[PDB]
Amino acid sequence: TITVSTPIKQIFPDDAFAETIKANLKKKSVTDAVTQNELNSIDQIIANNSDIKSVQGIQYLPNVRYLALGGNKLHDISALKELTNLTYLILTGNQLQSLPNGVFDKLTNLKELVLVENQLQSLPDGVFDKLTNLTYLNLAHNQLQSLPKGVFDKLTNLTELDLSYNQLQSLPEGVFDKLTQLKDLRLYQNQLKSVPDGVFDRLTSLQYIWLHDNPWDCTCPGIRYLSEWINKHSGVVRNSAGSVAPDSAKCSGSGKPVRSIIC
Ligand SMILES: [Mg+2]
Repeated sequence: TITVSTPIKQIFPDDAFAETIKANLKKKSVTDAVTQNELNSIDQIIANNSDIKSVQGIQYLPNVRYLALGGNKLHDISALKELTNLTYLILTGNQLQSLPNGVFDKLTNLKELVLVENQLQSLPDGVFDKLTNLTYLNLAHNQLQSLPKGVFDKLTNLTELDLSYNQLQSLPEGVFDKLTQLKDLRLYQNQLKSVPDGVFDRLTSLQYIWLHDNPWDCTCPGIRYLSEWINKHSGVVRNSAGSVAPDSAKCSGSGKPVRSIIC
C-alpha cells in the first residue's frame, strides 16, 4: 500500500498508464498526489491500444475486477500477481514471451483469461492450477510448441479453450480429461500429426471443435482413433467459415479426409 499521498506519475511511471489512472480517478493531472483510499476506488481499467510499456504501480489497485490491456507493448506482468479481485484479464496483442511460474496463483476469481497474439513459447507446469473459476482461456496466435502434462486439469469450469495458430507438435496424454464442461475447443492451424488415443473421450459437453490446418499423419494404425472419433461426432467439427465440416481434417500428403481412412 501507499502510506502517504504521492503523485500519480511517481506511482505509475509509464506516461500512458499514469494518464489512464488519472482519468479513472477523475483527477486533473498526473502530478496530482493520490492516497491509497483513492486507489481503492478503482474497479476496472480499460486501456486498450494505449502504447503502455509497463503497468508498474498496478499492484496498488487491490479492487480491480476487469482489466483490459489489449494492443499495448507489455513484456512483463509481474505486477499483476496481487490483484486478487480480478475476474477478467485481457492481454491480447502484447509481447509476453513467457509466464513466470506462479504469476496467476493468487488470481482465484478469474473467469476469462485472454492471452491471444502474444509470443508465448512454453508454459510452466501448473501455471493455471489456481484458476479454478476460469471459463474462457484463449491462447491463440502464440508460439506454443507443447503443453505441460496436466496443464488444464484444475480448470473443470472451462467452457471455451482456444489453442489455434500455435505450433503444437503433440498434445499430452489425458490433457483434456477433466474438461467435462468444455463446449468449444479450437486446435486449428497447429503442427499436430496426431492426438492421443481417447483424448476427446471425457468431453461430454463438447459442441464445436476445429481440427483443420494440421498436418495429420494418416499412417495406420495411428490414425484410427481420430478417424473413428470424427465419424462418430461429425456434426461437432467446424471449418474456418464456421460450417459443419468433418472432412476439414486432412491427411498431409494424400490430402484426403482423415475420416475416410479405415486402418
Ligand atoms: Mg461463459
